[PDB]
Amino acid sequence: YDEAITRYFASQYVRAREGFQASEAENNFRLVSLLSSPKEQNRFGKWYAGNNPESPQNIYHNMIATVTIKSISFISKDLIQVRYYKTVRDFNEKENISHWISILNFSYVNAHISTSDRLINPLGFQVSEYRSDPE
Amino acid sequence: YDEAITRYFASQYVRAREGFQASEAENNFRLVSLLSSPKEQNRFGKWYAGNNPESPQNIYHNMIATVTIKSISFISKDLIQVRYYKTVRDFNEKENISHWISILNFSYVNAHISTSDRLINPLGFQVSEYRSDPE
Repeated sequence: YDEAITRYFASQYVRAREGFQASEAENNFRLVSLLSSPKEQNRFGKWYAGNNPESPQNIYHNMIATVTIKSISFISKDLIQVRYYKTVRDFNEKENISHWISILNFSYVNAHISTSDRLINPLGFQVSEYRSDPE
Repeated sequence: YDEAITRYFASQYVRAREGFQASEAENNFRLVSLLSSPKEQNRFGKWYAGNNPESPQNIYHNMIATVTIKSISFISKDLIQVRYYKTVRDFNEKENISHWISILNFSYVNAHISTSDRLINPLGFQVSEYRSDPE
């Protein structure tokens, strides 16, 4: 497929995985899950679990964390680098900005997707490996 | 382009235009604007304006309005029908569900889109005419 559409989905994936807002948690969780390989769905879920203090649910509890994409680059046929910053805002007036870099192992799979799951993952974008580190 | 990607964007457009949540207003407004022809951007803006009591800002002030897509159908090469329901929830515990049908006149345009506007409208999806009516 096009590079623009792959960038489109890599951006989305990183925003949904690394951002957080209570109102959008169920949608973001489901978006990330649908764009993840079964093995990756599982790591993501253990990480997002409410009992993990490093879950976005917890570290951004009562906060809003927005991801701004800086750049997206292909290191390889199936390897994307996404540089971004998180802007985090509390119940008060206080912004902390921090910079991060994510690596996605990805591909597209012709599989079965229900008519409605295709309104989220129309092309079978699948992230098989993922990592986020600060800069 | 694919039907799945066109459905993908028609769904998105209708969710962003007909839904409402304060936290996501700026993003939704910008998404709808970017996927609209200049003439349609303008009608949408006069409609969304804070002084219009029929703006989503006002009719769903302090509420959350979520769009669930029922179906998407092509009536023609450039004419989509999107049937959906709005579920509206107040500060209390009270849900009103209502059913609606939207008509989109659409196309794709090879134009200039900045690298970052392409993380929202990667393919130049443009809605030239639009209307939403109850069922």
